[PDB]
Amino acid sequence: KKYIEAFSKVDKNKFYNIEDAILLLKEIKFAKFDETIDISINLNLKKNHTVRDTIVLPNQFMKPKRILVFAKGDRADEARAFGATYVGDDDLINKIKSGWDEFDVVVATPDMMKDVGRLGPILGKRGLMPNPKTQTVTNNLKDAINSLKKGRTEFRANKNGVISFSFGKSSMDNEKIKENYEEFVKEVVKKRPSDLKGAFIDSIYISSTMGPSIKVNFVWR
RNA sequence: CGUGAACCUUUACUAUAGCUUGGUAUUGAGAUUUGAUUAAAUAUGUGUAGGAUAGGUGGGAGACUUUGAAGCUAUCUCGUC
Repeated sequence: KKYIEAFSKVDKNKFYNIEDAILLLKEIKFAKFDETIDISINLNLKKNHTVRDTIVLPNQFMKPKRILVFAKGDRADEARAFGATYVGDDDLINKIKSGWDEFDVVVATPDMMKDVGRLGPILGKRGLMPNPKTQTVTNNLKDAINSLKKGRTEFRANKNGVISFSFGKSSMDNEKIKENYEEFVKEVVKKRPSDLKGAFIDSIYISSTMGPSIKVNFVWR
């Protein structure tokens, strides 16, 4: 009923901008609970091309994430000073192997990767193993913690050239949602492979928790 | 003997008349059908264990609810029945 009404109130042939689409979604928002609005981008993706990056959203609208630190020497103390939700050691590795999963993400130092290697069979189930590609493993443990606090998220491209990121929540302001979407679009464009000629992104739409997806006018300036 | 002729031969080289096949112009109206592609409608997707038909992605814990709920029955498309 509510979904039918929202679908009726959404126009598929209309090309509304980001703010207009956010306003329409908020008006058609029949989900009583605060809903995180996602963005689906169906762009030109190459067969052998991999699309993956990480971007810190301009506003932190996601719930707190348990940031764990795995480092030796002064690395654990530095993470604790930066505000690590959990600071661990080989004892932390043993706790994880026992089932220590009260945190949302795990970051490790280059040395702590020696113990984190045993975390492949444990962390690899959820994909939380430390890595340098996503900034989880690096010399800036404080930088990774700050990005996680700001709401850094990893974007990936599907096998059909599609991606589905989170731009915030319905309760978040229209300006905040627009800023997050613009930052994500700019990051995607900058990651757009130069080996492809034309439009890197074909279409972009925004869908709420239950609201029908609305495709915005894809204009790059 | 001459980087000379002529005619003749052929699975020597390169062309060509003739013959042949397709497109197009002369050259129109119809109908049926096999397609392909364009989108849109719409369904469909069962390793294993597992509550069971778990295709994938992410948002994702509330949503739907006389605009006919649970869910009874008949029946249809798929069925790995």
